[PDB]
Amino acid sequence: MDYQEYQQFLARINTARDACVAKDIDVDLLMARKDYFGRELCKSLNIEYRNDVPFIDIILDIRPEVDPLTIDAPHITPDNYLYINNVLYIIDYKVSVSNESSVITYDKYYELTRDISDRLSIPIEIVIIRIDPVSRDLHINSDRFKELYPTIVVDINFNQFFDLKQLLYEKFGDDEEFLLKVAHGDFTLTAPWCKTGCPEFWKHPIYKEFKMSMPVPERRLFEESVKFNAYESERWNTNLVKIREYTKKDYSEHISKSAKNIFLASGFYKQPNKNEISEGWTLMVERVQDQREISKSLHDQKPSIHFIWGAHNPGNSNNATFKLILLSKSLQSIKGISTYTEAFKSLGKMMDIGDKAIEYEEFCMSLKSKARSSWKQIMNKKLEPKQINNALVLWEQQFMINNDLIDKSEKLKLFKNFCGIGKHVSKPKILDFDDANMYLASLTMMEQSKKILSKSNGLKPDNFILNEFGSRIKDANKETYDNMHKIFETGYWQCISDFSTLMKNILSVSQYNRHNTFRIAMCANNNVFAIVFPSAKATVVYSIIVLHKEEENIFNPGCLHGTFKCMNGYISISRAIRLDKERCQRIVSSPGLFLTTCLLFKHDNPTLVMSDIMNFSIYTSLSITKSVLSLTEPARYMIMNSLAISSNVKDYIAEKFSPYTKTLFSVYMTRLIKNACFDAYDQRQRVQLRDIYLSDYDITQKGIKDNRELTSIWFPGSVTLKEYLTQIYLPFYFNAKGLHEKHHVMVDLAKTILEIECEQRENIKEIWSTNCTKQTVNLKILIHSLCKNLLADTSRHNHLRNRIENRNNFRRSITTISTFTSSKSCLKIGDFRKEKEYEMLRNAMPNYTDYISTKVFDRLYELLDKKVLTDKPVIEQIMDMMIDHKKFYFTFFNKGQKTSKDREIFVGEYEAKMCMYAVERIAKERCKLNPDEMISEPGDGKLKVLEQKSEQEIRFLVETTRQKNREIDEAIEIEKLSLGKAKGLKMEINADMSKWSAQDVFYKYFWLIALDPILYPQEKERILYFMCNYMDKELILPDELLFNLLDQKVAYQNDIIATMTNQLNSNTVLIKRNWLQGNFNYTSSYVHSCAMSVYKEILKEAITLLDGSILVNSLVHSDDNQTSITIVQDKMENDKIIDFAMKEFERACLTFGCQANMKKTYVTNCIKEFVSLFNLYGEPFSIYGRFLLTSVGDCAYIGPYEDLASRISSAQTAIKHGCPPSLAWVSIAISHWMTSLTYNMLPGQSNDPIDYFPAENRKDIPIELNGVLDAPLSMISTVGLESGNLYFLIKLLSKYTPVMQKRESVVNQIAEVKNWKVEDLTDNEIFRLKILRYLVLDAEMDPSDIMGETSDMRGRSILTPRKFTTAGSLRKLYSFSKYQDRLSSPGGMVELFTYLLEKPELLVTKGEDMKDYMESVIFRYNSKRFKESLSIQNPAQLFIEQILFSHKPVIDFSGIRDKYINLGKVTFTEAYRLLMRDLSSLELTNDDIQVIYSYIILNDPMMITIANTHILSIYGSPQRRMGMSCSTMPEFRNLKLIHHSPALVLRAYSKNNPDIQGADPTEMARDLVHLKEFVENTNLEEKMKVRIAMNEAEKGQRDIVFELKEMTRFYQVCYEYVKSTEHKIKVFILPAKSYTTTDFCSLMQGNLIKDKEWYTVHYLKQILSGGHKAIMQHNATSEQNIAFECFKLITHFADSFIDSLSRSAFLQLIIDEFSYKDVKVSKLYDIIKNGYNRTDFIPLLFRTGDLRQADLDKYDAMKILIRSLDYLNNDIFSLSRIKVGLDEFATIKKAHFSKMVSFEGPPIKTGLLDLTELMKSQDLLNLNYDNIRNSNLISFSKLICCEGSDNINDGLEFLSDDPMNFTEGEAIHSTPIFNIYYSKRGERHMTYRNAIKLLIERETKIFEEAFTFSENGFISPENLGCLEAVVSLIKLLKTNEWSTVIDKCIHICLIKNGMDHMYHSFDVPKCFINWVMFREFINSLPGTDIPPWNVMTENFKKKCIALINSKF
RNA sequence: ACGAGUGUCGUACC
RNA sequence: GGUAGUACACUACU
RNA sequence: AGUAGUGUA
Ligand SMILES: [Mg+2]
Ligand SMILES: [Zn+2]
Repeated sequence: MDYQEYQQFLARINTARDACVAKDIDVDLLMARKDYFGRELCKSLNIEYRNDVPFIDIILDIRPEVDPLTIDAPHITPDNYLYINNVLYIIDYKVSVSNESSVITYDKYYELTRDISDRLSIPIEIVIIRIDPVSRDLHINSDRFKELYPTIVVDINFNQFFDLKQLLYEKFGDDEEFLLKVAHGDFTLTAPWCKTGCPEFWKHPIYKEFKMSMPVPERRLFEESVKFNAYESERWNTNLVKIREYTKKDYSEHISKSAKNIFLASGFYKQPNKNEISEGWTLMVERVQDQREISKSLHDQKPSIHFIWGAHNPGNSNNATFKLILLSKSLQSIKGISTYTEAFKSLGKMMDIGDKAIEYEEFCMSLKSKARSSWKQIMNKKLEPKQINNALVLWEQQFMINNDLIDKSEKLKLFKNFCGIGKHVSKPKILDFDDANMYLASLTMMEQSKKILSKSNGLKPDNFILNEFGSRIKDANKETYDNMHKIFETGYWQCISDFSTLMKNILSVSQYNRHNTFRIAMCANNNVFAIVFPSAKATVVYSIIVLHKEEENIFNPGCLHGTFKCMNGYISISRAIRLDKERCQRIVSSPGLFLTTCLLFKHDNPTLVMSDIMNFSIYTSLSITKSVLSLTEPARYMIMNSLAISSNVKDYIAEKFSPYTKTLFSVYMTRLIKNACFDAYDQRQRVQLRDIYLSDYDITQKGIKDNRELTSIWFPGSVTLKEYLTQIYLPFYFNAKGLHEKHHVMVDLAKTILEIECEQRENIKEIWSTNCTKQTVNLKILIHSLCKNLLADTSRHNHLRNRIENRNNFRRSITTISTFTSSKSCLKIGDFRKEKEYEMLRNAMPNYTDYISTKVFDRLYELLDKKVLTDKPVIEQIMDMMIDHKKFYFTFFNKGQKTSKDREIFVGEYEAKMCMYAVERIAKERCKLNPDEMISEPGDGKLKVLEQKSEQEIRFLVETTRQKNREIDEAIEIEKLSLGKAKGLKMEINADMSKWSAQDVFYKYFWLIALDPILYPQEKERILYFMCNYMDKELILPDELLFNLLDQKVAYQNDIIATMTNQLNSNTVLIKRNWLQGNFNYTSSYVHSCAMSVYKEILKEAITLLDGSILVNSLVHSDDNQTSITIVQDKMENDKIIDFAMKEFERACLTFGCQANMKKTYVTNCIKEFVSLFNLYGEPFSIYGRFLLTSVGDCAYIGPYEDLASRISSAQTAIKHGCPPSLAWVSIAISHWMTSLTYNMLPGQSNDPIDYFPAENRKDIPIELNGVLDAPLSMISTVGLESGNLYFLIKLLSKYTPVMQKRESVVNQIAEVKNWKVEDLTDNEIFRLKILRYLVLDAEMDPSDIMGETSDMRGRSILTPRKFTTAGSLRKLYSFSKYQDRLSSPGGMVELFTYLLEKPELLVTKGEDMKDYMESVIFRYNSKRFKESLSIQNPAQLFIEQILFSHKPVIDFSGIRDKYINLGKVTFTEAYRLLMRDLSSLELTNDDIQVIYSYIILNDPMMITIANTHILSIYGSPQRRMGMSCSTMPEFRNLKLIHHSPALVLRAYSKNNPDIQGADPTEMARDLVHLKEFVENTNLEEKMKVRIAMNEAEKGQRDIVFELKEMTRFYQVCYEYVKSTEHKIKVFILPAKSYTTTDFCSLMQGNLIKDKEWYTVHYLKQILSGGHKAIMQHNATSEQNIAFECFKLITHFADSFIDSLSRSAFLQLIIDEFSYKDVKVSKLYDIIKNGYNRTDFIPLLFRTGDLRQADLDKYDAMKILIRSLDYLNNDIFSLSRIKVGLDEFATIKKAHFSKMVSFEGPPIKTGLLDLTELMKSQDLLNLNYDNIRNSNLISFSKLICCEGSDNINDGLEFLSDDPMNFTEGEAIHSTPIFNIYYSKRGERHMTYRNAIKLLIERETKIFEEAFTFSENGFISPENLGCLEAVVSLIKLLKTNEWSTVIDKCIHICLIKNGMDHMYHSFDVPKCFINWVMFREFINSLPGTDIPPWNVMTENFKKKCIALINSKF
């Protein structure tokens, strides 16, 4: 941890050049890690630190009286010992990831100490403390030791040692001897998976083709390699080395040629520019005109928004019946003649209620009351229309189509030519997007929309989002709050809210619409209506009707049918719209999308116009068509390529960009993109980089400058680069998934697949070539690279085969693998004609391969039941299937993604799944070792990897450039020399691969299989036979696609499908070279990595020819490549290098069969983009807008709480990806609004709970009771929706704890709960506490409990609606048929249930046996929810059903009442009322409050830590986020009590045998003991037994299913208790790098409070608590950390800012009276003295005496006499630094000065400076000399306490005169130009005192000339009289900080001028209490306009005038 | 009419 | 020409 | 363990 020791290790690594000493380096590194952990553990435990203390020594120490030689002490050396309570504990520190060494050392030490334990009559305990370096989880075996130490708070980081190990291994990676020397064990191969290999593989036609393709020597080499057995051979790498040596000549020749190409390359690469963009645009428009039908008519446009809107009418009433009457009258009174005017008038007559409004209301109310009285739908009773006036009414807003009221001809005209009901190869018609008239029409449309919608609403901006989240959003960003207020005031919000409400009403009324009825939908607007036409994927037909007084005052986005005159104005009818419920639901959610988009685009940008942003967002948010889809996604490639250094944007536009402009908005956005391309080319040079700050240990202040110089894209303004990237990339997420149509997408996907297959069949005939032919692989280079990479990878780890089998469950059963037991679909081949009934297709097409789709688990059940599969180890069965399954069949379906063209998705059969599983797991485990591979990297860690690569490339650039240009810089401190100096080049190739799986040479994987060392020859033969049979796979065409292709009746021109299928005579097509998408990810990625390694070699050699330095980092996921190249050379310009690098990148991709997408491949100098993730310049960046937009996404629609928890997930992910707090809060508000809208809980609505509960606002109601979340954003991110209860409890603590403990730790504050008075609690608090006590917890719980259930062990759902829903067909499931047979079997259920009781662990864990699996599969069918999931369900239909059933009795209140002490289903409102009634009778007591606190907070260490962070937080100096970084969330529960896996522990507990398969005998015993203790102390077994007994007695018969359910919850709780370290991968973008839990919490809290700036957070006490997950914590930690921080801060502050002489007196004075963090510093000093950590404060102790020479001896042991020390420190006056020897220096570690604000004490008055305020000073404590000398007199005036000082020179004497540090910045001279700033030791003239002197002189001169009221000067007697007047004035009035700072500044000026005597003699002038003339004088004050004091003097005068006027 | 489409579709049926 | 089972939301500062 | 959702390729 020590930085000097880190430097020492770095020097050892750098200077080392022998692999024999690198082992010494690594061993020393491991010892340093162990000793560091031991020292930190001893500090935490507060025990004296020892290492390898002799056992005889410890025996003598514990028993000095006994004579030595009484017994031979064992030679073992314990790390440390501890003797308390007559028990000796032998402690051993271990820093390992495993327990093998721990257990063997435990056994050895125990055996060797038994004899001494018996003799000396002392029990000896062997305690092994083990820490896991990668996840800091502590493991302790001795429970007695853990009893001694209840809280162990070891919080340390091992990242430094990992970095050194990585540096050593990368330096000596090329040395195979070093790898062998550091290898663990030898090369070991497990037992062969198969006993025999395929003999028919050699006869396979595919193998014959491959063999004939290869030349003869390669055929021989392939046969030898596949027939090679590593275990039999003397060396495993015998054949690998032979092949590598054979191919070395060709490999070296290829590398040398490719390197020689650098000279032949010119400087001209594919630069994007305006000419290329224009030519590409011309080619694109030509291609689009050829492929489409271009229309120049505006009347051919399609609706941009399927809606028309008009402002409301304040004069008219908003009652529903009045609106209906008004609509009927307006429809009837249409004047004029038109096509449908008579139909509209007839409809208005049909809906004419007349004057019988009361009768209509009564009829509708009676119907609704009848409907709502039943949980189920009312059946068998027919609704009969009632005639009211001329209206035949069936329901509210439902009317008959009366044949008498409408002519038949008019009715058919309307229904067919208008609504399309009863209605009934050319090119798709699209508008001309390049036509000037068409673009002018689009501009006119957008201008009209802006004009109509920019006006004010005229109504209150009050709404749910604002009311419930305005405070949070305002505190986060007042500007965001103001933007929201403006948005809600404008008319865009009213229009989109009206459209959403109206569309929800349309969806509600369309469910029960009949064929002869039409519905009327109404919204809050009294002028906007909807008429829903009859309808039967369900569709909705609606027409929007708008009433407006003035014509042309309507908002028409190309949806209007016509505007007609009526009574009292005009009526406008929109054209009929037919939409899918999926698009309708998006429209309903659209307000959230609109608000999110507007706030994202406007955030932190004053140069943008909110009107323009909303004008764009209203169209993108409501876009539900493919027209905008065709533009959003290609825009990324177009604009990003244009900004790039090298890109083929011209070819991209010409060949791929295909705008689909069916709408005027699409035309407008096409023009926007076109302009943005040229602008992006023009403005690529305005990107600038921040000044890098390098500390040589970490990088801070890195990235890209924030200057708004780039032009905005979609709307006028200026943006930063980050905002520009957001504007480029966010629009892709405006698209909607599932917009495609199955018919067309199946046709296109089949066409693409068959076209690729046909092209491969015809054109592609060569497999191996040397000239980089398309779809061809260079054989020699491939083989050589594969050999090299395989050698390196398998040399890295010696047990690769064992690791594969262990991690992939190869040795375990088939039923224990998730991918083989899932509910995903799989293909089944065979005769299934009966189930499928299709008949016509079967008869008409002979060669039809019959197939059916089934679930994976069902297929596994079938194969197990038919004995095709067994429960033997899975790998043996997999290889058996590799031989048996000769024919592979696949089918495909469309993904339905959000891109313009859908993606084909392939489904395979079970045997193919298993074979590919084996191959892919082998490839995966070899990819894990390779650093370049990125699929093996867990998700979201790729951001951290990108950051690390960028940081090391920055460091390499700086170091290499400085090292090379040292000579030139020395010569400078010449222009000709500067010309010839070396320059740095940085290159980022963000690349894409074209047709990764479609066009790939599958033969290159044969070599990967054959050259693999870890496989046996028989395994290789079987796998190669599988691959050969895979290359003969057949694609089964889908039945629906075949149906449509057979129902055409007109022959297609060139039907590729018919050609490939023999004129539709077969449904199967043979696919050979296209390994199917997604099946061979790891293998393809490995070969991609090998290709990039060859590229790296080529680049390194080529740069070697240039005598330069290069660093190449390549990241490869599957087909997405991120290659960054850093070059520092001087021979040639950068253009030649860029051209050469790009040409060789393309050539290297083509060499290995890959093909880079040059259209989508672009080169940048700074920006990295690997997988939707960006690294701007060392600084991580991500588009969190996608997570922000997914806040309104679909959910399970289970209930109000379940729905909310799903969307808070998206909010939290957005927070993790860098979303600012205000936008995160907006997303949370939108999620709450969406849920409340779904369940009709919005304010004022029926299910709104605010009235029924004692709460002022919905923040007071619990989430489970339908409140809104109220908690800090850091809490929401960390604990995740438990934050509601946590925040409520913390607020209760902060409100009711006594003042003495108010600033104590959470455990102490909870211990003080017994003193609470329950009578003082408010009604809301009482209600919430009762809810927590009785609804969340159990009545049996007692405050005396020591262990209890954690919040993760219990659910939170209370009010969940129930639905009467049919299960579905489920006919095709063989397992379901077996389950039905078993159910119909006599009593089979009792046996199956009995088996599940006998093996209860099967309920929660996977079974390890076929019988166990088959029983579980049969059992799951009992649960209704599983069957519902099995049936396909539409989320759109579920959402509408939840809306409709909101008033029906759905809540089962019996279950809720069963929760507390001791009917029919109930509605939401009645449930609220009943819950309040039930809770009224219950009582609450201090005992109950203690139970709540103990069971909610004291259980979880994470909950305790979060509560401590909230209570004890101190917020420091604000600062702008300069350089961000990634940091993963650490583990909050470090202590581990269970070692074994939870499944194994549960299996052992179900039985009583600690000895289980795969379970360590003795290790499982303690886990079983712990689990039994947990069960007994929580009384789970007793509670379950009592519950089942009571239920059995109540029912009268044994409810066996109830017993199963009880066992399920019991084992669920047991599983949650015994769950081990999950170690989730959760990374965060944070202002700084965090290493420990406290650092992470500080960074989270400081980052998630304000949008503008982030704060430094330190904690008053120690936040972390040492405890276990389910054990109560009643012990708080010590204050030693506070003492350490205090005295480190004190020593270093005194050294830095105090003169050498005054330092000791300063220390003594501050020790005597001051206090740190509410703790007296004398007490902290006593803690340090009377403690076992005194070697960290040797200089501090020396200055205060102490030492006693024991500390010096201990320090020497860590590596010196007292008098020698005293003599040596004669010249040194440093409090923090002392010299024990002539060169040895004992020092105290530094602490950040931001914590100095925690010191409180009496003033330290010396000279005129009061040092207390200096410690409290914020500006003047900075270490940099420049920053100190450049501070202001406003800050400096705080330190002035003169009381009669004459000279500032003697006043400032009490300041440090040692040299300070200053930041010197230098340029780098690289193609991306940037400056690095590094602090360096300054010379003598720059000291703290000198900086203060310069500050004083400059600022006082400025202030003097600012306040020379008289012309003579500052010292003139008249000016002095004016100063006397002003000081008397300010003394006479109330003190203000303006007055104080002005007084201090004038005082310091007078001290400089030596006017102090009169200053202290200032009094009221004799000419002056005439307040009138004081006012006259101050109003006559000649205030100057000097800029710093201009605002200051005016404010001071104004405040004085206001105060003196308020006085009178 | 609307959704989709350089694949004949959905658009309630006999 | 005839046929076309199918119980309910919003109801508002507008 | 099952189910749902989201992001990624
Ligand atoms: Mg990419
Ligand atoms: Zn003074």
